[PDB]
Amino acid sequence: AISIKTPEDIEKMRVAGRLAAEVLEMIEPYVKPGVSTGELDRICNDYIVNEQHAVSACLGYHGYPKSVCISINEVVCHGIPDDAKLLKDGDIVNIDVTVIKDGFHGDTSKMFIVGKPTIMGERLCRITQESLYLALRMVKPGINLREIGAAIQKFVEAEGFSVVREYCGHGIGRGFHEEPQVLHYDSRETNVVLKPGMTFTIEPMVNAGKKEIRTMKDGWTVKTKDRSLSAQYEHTIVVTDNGCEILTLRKDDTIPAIISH
Ligand SMILES: C[C@H](NC(=O)Cc1cc(F)cc(F)c1)C(=O)N[C@H]1CC=C[C@H](c2ccccc2)N(C)C1=O
Ligand SMILES: [Mn+2]
Repeated sequence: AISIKTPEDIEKMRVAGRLAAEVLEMIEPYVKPGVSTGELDRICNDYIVNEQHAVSACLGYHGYPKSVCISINEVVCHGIPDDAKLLKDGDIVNIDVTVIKDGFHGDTSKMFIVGKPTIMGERLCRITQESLYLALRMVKPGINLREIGAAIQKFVEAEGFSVVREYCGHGIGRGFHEEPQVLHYDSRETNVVLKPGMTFTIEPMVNAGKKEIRTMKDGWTVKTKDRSLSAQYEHTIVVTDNGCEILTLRKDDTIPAIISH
């Protein structure tokens, strides 16, 4: 039940994906000690609406109250911007951005470290990005999606870290979240053979301590159960005849947009 995208659809996703990447490029010099997450969010929302002529897919999405997700330290995902929440030296911060343009979605996220890195922070974020690039390099027609989760998990566990189970990447298009579910670990539950024209995200969430998570009073916010740090990165891709094209590359990404086999 995955439907593929036409060349006209894929080009609309290049546009939306580039816009999402550019938000993350735009926000970087604002991410420093003492800025609030609430300020960061309004800066991004203004940019999307009034500079990019587009709209945040997050804003109002099934109740989600802000325009981007901002998760710090032990928060794994869905962290909600708050004018009371000030960044501090050593914090690790994810910002996930999803833009809709001309009816198509582009979703991406990265980590930013505030001030001077802690040793554990620097290593966690690096391992997490490397786990994603390892997965991107596997994508091509005829492989099973299950291989990708298995590879991510093996790599991450060899570094003495854990892979979050309950949240995952996803198909993406005219909708924010479509088939398939993209697990970051090995599971019987995955059985999907990639074909050209499929679009989806990969977005591993890696914990420093154990894998288990808990859900907060606000509903949305997910933290680590052992209160260790957690990190994530994401890109949106399209499967090509011989590999993949990454649709959300930033200038600070260290991999080409096309991967060929
Ligand atoms: C971590 C990722 N993050 C995002 O997609 C970014 C995001 C930003 C935002 F502002 C509002 C959002 F709901 C989601 C994710 O939520 N993935 C989803 C994929 C599909 C379905 C569900 C699901 C669960 C709870 C809420 C929504 C979907 N599961 C289990 C997931 O793991
Ligand atoms: Mn996503």
